[PDB]
Amino acid sequence: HMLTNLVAEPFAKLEQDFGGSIGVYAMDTGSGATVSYRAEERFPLCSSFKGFLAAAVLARSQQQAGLLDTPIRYGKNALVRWSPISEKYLTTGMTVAELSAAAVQYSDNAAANLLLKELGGPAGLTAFMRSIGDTTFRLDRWQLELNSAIPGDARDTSSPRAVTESLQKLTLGSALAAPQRQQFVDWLKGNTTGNHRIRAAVPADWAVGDKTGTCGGYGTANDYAVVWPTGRAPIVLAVYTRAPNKDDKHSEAVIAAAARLALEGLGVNG
Ligand SMILES: *C(=O)[C@@H](NC(=O)/C(=N\OC(C)(C)C(=O)O)c1csc(N)n1)[C@@H]1N=C(C(=O)O)C(=C)CS1
Repeated sequence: HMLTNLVAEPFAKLEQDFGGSIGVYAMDTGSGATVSYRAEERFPLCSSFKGFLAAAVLARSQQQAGLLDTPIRYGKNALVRWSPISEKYLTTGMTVAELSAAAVQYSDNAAANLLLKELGGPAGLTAFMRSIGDTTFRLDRWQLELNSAIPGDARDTSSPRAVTESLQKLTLGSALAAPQRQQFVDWLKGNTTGNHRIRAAVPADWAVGDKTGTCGGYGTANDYAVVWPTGRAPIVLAVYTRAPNKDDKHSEAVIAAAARLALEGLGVNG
């Protein structure tokens, strides 16, 4: 508690203007200071599970030296809405590493479900998260079908705090071996779907990797990121939103604004 929320920030006004709930956890890995707002509430993961899926694949590759270069062939029935990379390789196959990069960097939906199969499904990914000490994360459903994200349903959710803690362990801590850690970081750094979220609060001359999520309905979208400000220790943060009513819109601008407040609360000049 000592170093949590040392400086107050107007998260409540931001979420009231948004018309929903915003969950934020941000960690200065140098000092241990944190910013925390609704940080232990559950929010839908949406596609943000895919970053952790790629990390689980990398963890497995530490024991399975051939995993990343394994070719995966798939049928047209594997292609679902928003599969921008895997649809181009339907007739050729893609490697596990390519599927991982597509899932992380284009939020390719078909690629994510193919990788989930390789890991033993939602319970297998959940097991990986338990293995790094995350007792909050839960993935419950396969990801071919357009799973609902309705309020109060704990399936396919985590908390901003657990997301941030797990992301820190995987990108900066010891949960992955060094080569795999850097590959996870590199995939996050190459993400193309987050330019209007946490990255919009981060100066262009700082390195940043992120993974986004967006669900249809209920104002539900999110982003998590590792940020390397120059000359100081990295920051790890997660911003999740939801809203009470089916037709409520999500907002990328609200995510960016919450990230700005988190950085300001940590005293990070940006
Ligand atoms: C992951 O979040 C993916 N999201 C989706 O497939 C869902 N909806 O997509 C949009 C475009 C928001 C829709 O209106 O259908 C979805 C998943 S579970 C649920 N109830 N809806 C992909 N990832 C991203 C991202 O931000 O990374 C998107 C922008 C949408 S596709």
